[PDB]
Amino acid sequence: DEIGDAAKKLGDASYAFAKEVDWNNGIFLQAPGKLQPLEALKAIDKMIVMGAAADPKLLKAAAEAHHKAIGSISGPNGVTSRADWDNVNAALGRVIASVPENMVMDVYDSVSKITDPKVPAYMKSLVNGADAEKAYEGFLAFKDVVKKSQVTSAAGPATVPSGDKIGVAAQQLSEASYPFLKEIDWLSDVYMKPLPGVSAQQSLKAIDKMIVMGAQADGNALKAAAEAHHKAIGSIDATGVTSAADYAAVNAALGRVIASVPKSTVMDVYNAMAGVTDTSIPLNMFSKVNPLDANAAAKAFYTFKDVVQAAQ
Amino acid sequence: DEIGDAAKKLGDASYAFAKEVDWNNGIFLQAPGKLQPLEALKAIDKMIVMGAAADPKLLKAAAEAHHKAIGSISGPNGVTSRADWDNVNAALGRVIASVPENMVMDVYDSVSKITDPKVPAYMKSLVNGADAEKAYEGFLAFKDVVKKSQVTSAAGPATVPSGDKIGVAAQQLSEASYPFLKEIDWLSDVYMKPLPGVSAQQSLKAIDKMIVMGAQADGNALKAAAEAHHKAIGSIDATGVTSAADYAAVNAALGRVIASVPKSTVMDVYNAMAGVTDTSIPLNMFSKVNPLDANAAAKAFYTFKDVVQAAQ
Amino acid sequence: DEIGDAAKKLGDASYAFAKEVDWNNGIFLQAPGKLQPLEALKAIDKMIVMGAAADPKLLKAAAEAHHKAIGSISGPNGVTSRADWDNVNAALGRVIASVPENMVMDVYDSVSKITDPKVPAYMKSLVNGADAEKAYEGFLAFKDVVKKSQVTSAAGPATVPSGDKIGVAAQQLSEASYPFLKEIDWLSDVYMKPLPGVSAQQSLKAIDKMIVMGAQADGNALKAAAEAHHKAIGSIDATGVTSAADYAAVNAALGRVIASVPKSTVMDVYNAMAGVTDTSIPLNMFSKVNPLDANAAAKAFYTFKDVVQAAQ
Ligand SMILES: CCCCCCCCCCCCCCCCCC(=O)OC[C@H](CO[C@@H]1O[C@@H](CO[C@H]2O[C@@H](CO)[C@H](O)[C@H](O)[C@H]2O)[C@H](O)[C@H](O)[C@@H]1O)OC(=O)CCCCCCCCCCCCCCCCC
Ligand SMILES: CC(=O)O[C@H]1CC(C)(C)C(=C=C/C(C)=C/C=C/C=C/C=C(C)/C=C2C=C(/C=C/[C@@]34O[C@]3(C)C[C@@H](O)CC4(C)C)C(=O)O/2)[C@](C)(O)C1
Ligand SMILES: CC(=O)O[C@H]1CC(C)(C)C(=C=C/C(C)=C/C=C/C=C/C=C(C)/C=C2C=C(/C=C/[C@@]34O[C@]3(C)C[C@@H](O)CC4(C)C)C(=O)O/2)[C@](C)(O)C1
Ligand SMILES: CC(=O)O[C@H]1CC(C)(C)C(=C=C/C(C)=C/C=C/C=C/C=C(C)/C=C2C=C(/C=C/[C@@]34O[C@]3(C)C[C@@H](O)CC4(C)C)C(=O)O/2)[C@](C)(O)C1
Ligand SMILES: CC(=O)O[C@H]1CC(C)(C)C(=C=C/C(C)=C/C=C/C=C/C=C(C)/C=C2C=C(/C=C/[C@@]34O[C@]3(C)C[C@@H](O)CC4(C)C)C(=O)O/2)[C@](C)(O)C1
Ligand SMILES: CC(=O)O[C@H]1CC(C)(C)C(=C=C/C(C)=C/C=C/C=C/C=C(C)/C=C2C=C(/C=C/[C@@]34O[C@]3(C)C[C@@H](O)CC4(C)C)C(=O)O/2)[C@](C)(O)C1
Ligand SMILES: CC(=O)O[C@H]1CC(C)(C)C(=C=C/C(C)=C/C=C/C=C/C=C(C)/C=C2C=C(/C=C/[C@@]34O[C@]3(C)C[C@@H](O)CC4(C)C)C(=O)O/2)[C@](C)(O)C1
Ligand SMILES: CC(=O)O[C@H]1CC(C)(C)C(=C=C/C(C)=C/C=C/C=C/C=C(C)/C=C2C=C(/C=C/[C@@]34O[C@]3(C)C[C@@H](O)CC4(C)C)C(=O)O/2)[C@](C)(O)C1
Ligand SMILES: CC(=O)O[C@H]1CC(C)(C)C(=C=C/C(C)=C/C=C/C=C/C=C(C)/C=C2C=C(/C=C/[C@@]34O[C@]3(C)C[C@@H](O)CC4(C)C)C(=O)O/2)[C@](C)(O)C1
Ligand SMILES: CC(=O)O[C@H]1CC(C)(C)C(=C=C/C(C)=C/C=C/C=C/C=C(C)/C=C2C=C(/C=C/[C@@]34O[C@]3(C)C[C@@H](O)CC4(C)C)C(=O)O/2)[C@](C)(O)C1
Ligand SMILES: CC(=O)O[C@H]1CC(C)(C)C(=C=C/C(C)=C/C=C/C=C/C=C(C)/C=C2C=C(/C=C/[C@@]34O[C@]3(C)C[C@H](O)CC4(C)C)C(=O)O/2)[C@](C)(O)C1
Ligand SMILES: CC(=O)O[C@H]1CC(C)(C)C(=C=C/C(C)=C/C=C/C=C/C=C(C)/C=C2C=C(/C=C/[C@@]34O[C@]3(C)C[C@H](O)CC4(C)C)C(=O)O/2)[C@](C)(O)C1
Ligand SMILES: CC(=O)O[C@H]1CC(C)(C)C(=C=C/C(C)=C/C=C/C=C/C=C(C)/C=C2C=C(/C=C/[C@@]34O[C@]3(C)C[C@H](O)CC4(C)C)C(=O)O/2)[C@](C)(O)C1
Repeated sequence: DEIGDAAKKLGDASYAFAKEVDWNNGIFLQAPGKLQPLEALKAIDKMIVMGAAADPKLLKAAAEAHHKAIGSISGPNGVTSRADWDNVNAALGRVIASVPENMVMDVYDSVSKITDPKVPAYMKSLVNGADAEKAYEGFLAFKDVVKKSQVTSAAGPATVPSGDKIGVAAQQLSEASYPFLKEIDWLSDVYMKPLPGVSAQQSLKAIDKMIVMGAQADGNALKAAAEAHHKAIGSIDATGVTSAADYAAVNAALGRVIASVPKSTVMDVYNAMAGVTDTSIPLNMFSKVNPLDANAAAKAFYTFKDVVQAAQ
Repeated sequence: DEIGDAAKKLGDASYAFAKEVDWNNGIFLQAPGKLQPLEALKAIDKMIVMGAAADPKLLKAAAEAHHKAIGSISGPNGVTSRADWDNVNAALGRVIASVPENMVMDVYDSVSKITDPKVPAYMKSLVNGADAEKAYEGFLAFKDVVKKSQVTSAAGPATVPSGDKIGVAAQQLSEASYPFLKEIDWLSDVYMKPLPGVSAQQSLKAIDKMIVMGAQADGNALKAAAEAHHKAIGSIDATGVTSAADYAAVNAALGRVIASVPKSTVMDVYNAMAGVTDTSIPLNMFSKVNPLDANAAAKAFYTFKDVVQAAQ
Repeated sequence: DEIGDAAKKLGDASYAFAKEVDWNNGIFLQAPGKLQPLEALKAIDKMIVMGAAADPKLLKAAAEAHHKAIGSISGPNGVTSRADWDNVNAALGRVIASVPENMVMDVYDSVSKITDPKVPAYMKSLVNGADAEKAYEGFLAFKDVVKKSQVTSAAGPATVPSGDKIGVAAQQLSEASYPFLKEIDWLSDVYMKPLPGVSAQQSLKAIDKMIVMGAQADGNALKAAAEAHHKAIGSIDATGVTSAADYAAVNAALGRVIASVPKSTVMDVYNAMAGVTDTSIPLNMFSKVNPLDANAAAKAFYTFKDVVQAAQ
């Protein structure tokens, strides 16, 4: 199609730059400047809104394209093959076109607010400046093709079941774990501290399992889960804690997403994460909250998962 | 005997409830409500007094019964066999009967003071309520049989050697390590943070080695060590630190207990604990005190253990 | 030679004491009393000045003697063989004689200022007092022989290249990493907390690789690197941070030292250290500074090492 053909031209203009970027740099785990949790949450919210509006089949295709790309990484910089680079850009171009322009610009505007003005210059300083410029020009040409195919209105909200077994169980899980949820420091920078002894390539293989799971999940269930998070962000208090009702809706929605893929797909994610998560991490998190409430939340979770397991 | 026969009936009434309890829940490592170190210490003191008054042979028998019970654990809830459940209840019933009623009630009263009123309800909410009630009724019947065989007066204090080699060495160890003892935060909740990466079943196998060692130890030496701790609790200051003289008496008493079992029994405990203790734990403890005093205490300990080793 | 012959007599008088010292005691990692970072830095500075003035070939010989001595350690106290003890004392005696008396006394005076008056007594209390006294008398006799051979003037400063590839690269590394250097708490006691799960004998084998590397390094490059550190100490601010220019000079000097030994020698040090450094240590250090600046410093380092690698 058009976007696919345009992606090939984008590749001719940008692959040199892609080969120069040090993709294994740990700096990408950090905020693009000073961390501002609540301001960053507004940007995440715009992305969630956009994700919920995008075509589920195109999102699925874009996830598969990244899974394929991870398989061809090579060299010390961790760059994917030229064919995969084009495949990813085409798939993302299609996703962008499935959403109205204002949604895309909202993301750009909110991310700009939290990005330090010096970030682009520092990033360009690590590569060949001419190649970066050449890549950007390629991008400007590519976005015109995407724009021509872009829709003018957003698709409607997902269908949410009511009173299903998962929804009822999620209510019990939520009441039991809300005290624990309120104790977590949602505004801490600890979440961006790296995993001890794990390289970027090791982390990538674990993230790959999640990408694969997302590609397999029910598109509507995923869309509803994103919508539930957007609503939850609207009710947060000053410390970032959402309302008990919105928390319950988020848990029910996630339970339906889990039940939409086979058990083996979910276990692959768990096993991969268990391989990269130092045992001191769960302990460090546990030590910052009330130990009775953490155990109450955990017991409720192991009870809730039996209902999800039966539906799955 | 009577208690043995009554334990079998207690089992018919309570084993269903025992099978329902999730014994692997980590909540049991936590205080039954808000942690109140000094108030909890009063309850531990009542238990120590009771332990020192109990018949040493019956305490030994009850420890052996638990060691046997650990060997038959099965299922996801970690429940011991019906035969072992009865064996444990009978052995404990006999221990309770070897101590006067007021001592037993003192424990109950002091533990009630630190237990949150909502604890029993929360525990009952996780099992079949009817089965719990049935188990409690079984307990009320069982305690009447125990009461009929209960002594009316407490046995006398243990015999403590004087000026033996261990007692003299303990004096040197105590003088050398008291500065370190004073620096430890005895009122901290860090002691109840779980062992990183260790399941309840793994911890249980390590605790089993200690139970085995206790069953092998000299009953009089154990009794004297408990009495020494009761005295030490009497002289604590506002931060929970006992007097130097009481500390020395505790060290001498523990040294005698160690020398009452063969070296292999003590090494089995050490090796099992080494297997479940993350190397960051000793470091975390060390970092909270004066490093010179911790090394002075450690050097004194490695010197003291040579005297215990020779006596053993 | 004279010092060699005198070392043999020193050995007859001191080896008994050497066998009694518990060399595996972790107390030697701690300051000899209360930690006083800035006062201790003055003592290190005197040692640096002395090291830069000593004969490079004699320093190299003394390093080799320690490497040999590590190979003959035996027993629970970690004592080297009698032959190696003498070899070490002789080699050190020769180093001491290659430097003027005032430099040696300066070290003694500055170390005395930070050492608690009770340290010698505590150390003597752990060994046979008569043997310690006998060893000290042996030392007093030995130092007279060293004194007779001692030079009267210090050798001149090392020759430093200018505008070489390493020097230019060091400038870029220093500019990129200075913000990170300023954020580190140079006055913290964390640097003296032990390595989790690593015995003194395990640490010794890792330190052995560094001793071997130092013995292989270019004597002039080492001398220049020591001189660069002495200058750097002169420009520190109140928090212990040296000037940007002195920092750059230190980096260039160290880069030349690294390029003066083959790659395999440097990798042996890295592999040995990787074996004793818990993965939580780099994380703990990273969590105390700005994460963006740490990643910028790291990226700059991986770029700088390519220039060192080519020169090597
Ligand atoms: C644990 C939690 C998980 C984490 C959560 C997710 C993390 C979210 C944070 C992501 C951080 C993104 C930061 C990367 C910055 C890259 C933006 C870029 O370099 O920006 C470069 C631009 C270009 O600047 C240029 O500056 C000038 C130079 O161009 C000139 O030069 C020539 C080519 O060289 C051309 O011919 C051009 O026409 C000519 O004018 C011109 O004005 C250009 O038109 C242009 O404006 O800078 C600008 O716009 C201004 C800067 C804008 C700020 C960044 C927003 C834009 C892109 C990000 C939004 C997408 C969302 C990302 C996250 C979603 C997925 C994770
Ligand atoms: C550790 C490691 O190894 O990680 C490895 C992981 C991988 C995955 C293997 C890997 C890879 C590949 C990667 C990351 C590729 C990333 C590609 C990103 C493409 C992003 C695109 C196209 C974004 C857009 C946004 C658009 C917006 C367009 C508009 O808003 C514009 C402008 C103006 C509006 O008026 C109109 C508009 C039309 C609305 C556009 O049209 O397109 C790599 C490199 O190997 C690294
Ligand atoms: C198309 C699209 O865009 O997709 C995008 C969609 C998203 C959602 C945005 C996205 C994402 C993120 C994803 C998928 C997250 C996935 C999370 C999965 C979590 C799974 C968990 C917790 C699984 C487990 C399994 C466990 C098992 C525990 C036990 O067995 C144990 C050990 C021992 C037994 O004795 C008992 C037991 C208790 C039984 C456990 O306890 O937990 C992504 C990647 O961006 C892609
Ligand atoms: C900065 C900021 O303020 O952020 C704010 C952002 C928000 C969004 C507003 C906000 C919020 C709400 C949040 C985060 C809620 C998160 C909820 C997460 C729920 C996750 C769930 C249910 C995961 C699972 C995984 C499951 C796996 C089940 C199985 O694998 C198991 C075990 C065993 C297998 O044998 C069977 C199986 C079935 C395969 C399951 O059953 O369920 C908050 C708190 O306000 C913070
Ligand atoms: C992680 C894990 O797997 O852990 C596993 C570990 C094991 C060991 C294998 C295991 C097990 C077994 C367990 C815990 C059994 C516990 C049994 C406890 C029995 C307690 C008893 C009888 C207590 C009492 C107290 C009494 C008091 C009586 C009186 O005061 C009363 C009322 C009134 C006074 O007027 C008179 C009185 C007479 C003075 C009584 O008479 O009796 C299990 C379940 O498998 C879990
Ligand atoms: C009937 C009854 O009720 O019984 C009850 C009685 C109690 C008491 C209440 C009870 C209990 C608790 C018990 C038993 C506690 C037992 C504690 C044992 C501690 C043992 C220790 C520290 C052993 C060691 C061994 C070590 C060895 C170190 C070395 O070898 C090492 C590595 C390397 C060599 O080169 C040097 C070395 C230095 C030689 C070490 O350094 O330490 C229980 C369970 O409730 C039951
Ligand atoms: C909250 C509250 O306030 O709590 C307060 C409670 C108190 C009680 C009032 C209180 C107090 C005092 C306390 C805790 C004192 C604790 C003393 C513990 C002493 C432990 C000892 C000696 C253990 C051992 C183990 C030994 C093992 C020896 C061997 O294995 C070794 C190595 C090697 C083998 O080859 C040979 C061996 C021989 C087999 C040994 O030789 O000795 C305080 C501080 O006030 C706090
Ligand atoms: C964990 C472990 O196992 O570690 C193991 C590591 C090893 C290396 C294997 C090991 C070993 C060996 C060791 C440490 C040996 C150390 C020897 C130290 C010797 C130091 C010497 C001679 C120092 C001096 C200083 C002198 C100063 C002399 C003067 O100033 C004096 C007075 C007065 C002035 O007027 C004149 C003067 C002339 C200027 C002197 O003349 O001599 C061991 C023991 O096995 C432990
Ligand atoms: C005669 C005399 O007195 O000598 C005295 C002289 C001194 C100087 C005072 C002295 C001393 C101290 C000494 C020698 C210090 C030595 C320090 C050596 C540091 C070496 C380092 C950092 C080496 C590395 C190697 C690395 C490799 C990283 C990578 O390969 C990795 C993993 C993975 C690849 O994919 C990428 C990669 C990135 C390539 C790394 O990242 O770092 C001593 C002992 O007192 C003796
Ligand atoms: C208490 C107090 O205040 O202290 C004050 C003391 C001071 C001194 C005044 C002060 C200061 C300055 C300081 C500490 C600066 C320290 C700089 C250290 C630089 C170390 C460097 C360059 C090490 C290396 C190692 C290298 C290894 C390279 C390789 O192995 C690599 C990777 C991979 C192989 O394949 C190839 C290779 C080539 C073999 C290299 O390339 O470089 C400060 C800050 O003021 C604090
Ligand atoms: C159901 C579900 O799971 O959904 C999940 C799905 C996902 C995908 C996993 C997910 C996600 C992430 C999301 C949506 C990412 C969104 C990315 C959006 C990028 C937008 C970009 C780059 C927009 C712009 C706009 C630009 C404008 C540039 C110009 O106008 C400017 C200024 C000025 C000049 O005059 C002209 C110009 C030069 C043209 C441009 O430069 O770029 C999420 C949140 O997890 C939800
Ligand atoms: C030498 C040495 O090593 O000793 C060591 C030995 C050990 C064993 C390891 C050790 C230990 C722990 C110890 C001693 C545990 C003691 C447990 C005691 C439990 C006591 C209980 C349950 C008592 C009660 C009383 C109750 C009363 C109930 C009723 O009256 C009530 C309210 C009102 C109604 O009208 C009638 C009623 C319903 C009848 C009941 O409900 O329960 C220690 C401390 O380590 C020392
Ligand atoms: C190029 C490079 O890499 O260099 C590196 C090389 C090294 C070696 C690795 C290095 C290092 C460390 C250094 C230099 C160590 C220096 C040690 C010096 C020790 C000096 C001592 C013991 C001096 C004294 C003086 C004393 C005086 C005693 C007496 O006068 C007293 C009071 C009073 C009586 O009346 C007479 C008396 C009894 C006679 C004595 O008792 O002892 C460094 C810093 O890393 C740099």
